[PDB]
Amino acid sequence: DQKQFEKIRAVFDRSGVALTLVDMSLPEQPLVLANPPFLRMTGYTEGQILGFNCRFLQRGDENAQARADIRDALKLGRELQVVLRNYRANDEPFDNLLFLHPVGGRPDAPDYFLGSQFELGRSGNSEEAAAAGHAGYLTGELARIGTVAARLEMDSRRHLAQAAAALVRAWERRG
Amino acid sequence: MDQKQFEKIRAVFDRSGVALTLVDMSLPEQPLVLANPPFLRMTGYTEGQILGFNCRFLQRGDENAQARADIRDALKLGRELQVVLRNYRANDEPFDNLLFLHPVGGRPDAPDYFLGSQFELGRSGNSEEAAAAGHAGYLTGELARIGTVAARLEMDSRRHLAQAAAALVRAWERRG
Ligand SMILES: Cc1cc2nc3c(=O)[nH]c(=O)nc-3n(C[C@H](O)[C@H](O)[C@H](O)COP(=O)(O)O)c2cc1C
Ligand SMILES: Cc1cc2nc3c(=O)[nH]c(=O)nc-3n(C[C@H](O)[C@H](O)[C@H](O)COP(=O)(O)O)c2cc1C
Repeated sequence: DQKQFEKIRAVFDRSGVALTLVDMSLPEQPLVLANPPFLRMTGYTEGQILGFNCRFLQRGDENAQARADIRDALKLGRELQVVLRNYRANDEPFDNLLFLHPVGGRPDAPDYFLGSQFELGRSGNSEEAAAAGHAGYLTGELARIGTVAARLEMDSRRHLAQAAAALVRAWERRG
Repeated sequence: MDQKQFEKIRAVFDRSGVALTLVDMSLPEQPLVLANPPFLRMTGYTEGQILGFNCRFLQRGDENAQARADIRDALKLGRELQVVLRNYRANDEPFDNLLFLHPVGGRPDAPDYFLGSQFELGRSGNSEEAAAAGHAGYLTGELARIGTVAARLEMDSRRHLAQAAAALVRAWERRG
């Protein structure tokens, strides 16, 4: 459609978490939407990145296993949450808890894919809390875009919160 | 304060996944004006029974004195609170209730309504801290559509709330 994509651009602007949309009917898998808390999180500008692949937040090859899961989830049209080593436009390193969620299309061939980025080590004291809170918030945005139904939202919010914290517990566990 | 917002407060309440209530602050009795199905399902009531009543009906009297004082303070000041209350369902079954209060409408120290969101504790067979924080983050996004919070402070209030909620279950866990 086209009414839907416009509602998506709306949610993206007024959103309090980082949000990226990429087109899946294009082989490079390009960004068609990056939102202000994302641009401000990475340092880039909506024009110097829109049309490319969010791979650019990576240097070299630091995320072999995580990139494998990503490529499989994109192929399958499945949600994924995964920690990546990223780098801002000023090449300062940060860990990115990435949330992936298929948008539009058919269940095995979505039109777009949504990514939500949760920077680690920003918070006051609890990284589990901050990540779950991110997850909980993101669940609400996803419901707005109309990817999730208005019933499956009380479990989905807690699943995502559990998964996000379970991942944070792993991230810290690497001593 | 104004309207157009009240049609979308209803819109939010009806489809939301968290327990949500709204209390009219222009009356000193402070009655429920909206209770959504997750709140109804959690407490064992139907909607037509509780509209018009003050939410203290979920209590057993003389129990949450410290909490109730903080709640009265929040309501008077017109600012937010998060507390834990001993509550009971319509069949007298006890549950613990992490309650999020948030001012809506009006002027700074005289809101038109207060919103409540109830998180039942101990029903998460995994991580209570993460479950409570997931709720807070989801509530924060919910409060952003009703117009109270929006833009930059919609991001900071979410991360604040997620932090506060976890700290509360951490305390809750401490005292047994
Ligand atoms: C919607 C979406 C958002 C993404 N966000 C990020 C990101 O923030 N950081 C990152 O390193 N990779 C991100 N990726 C992953 C890359 O775009 C890429 O698909 C991934 O690295 C696997 O690709 P590869 O074939 O280059 O190994 C995102 C992917 C999608 C589809
Ligand atoms: C919006 C809103 C929601 C509330 N939800 C609850 C609740 O779920 N459980 C509860 O015990 N009290 C709840 N309360 C608080 C009671 O209505 C009352 O304010 C509290 O018991 C403290 O006041 P009191 O000492 O006069 O009873 C809520 C209050 C407001 C404004």
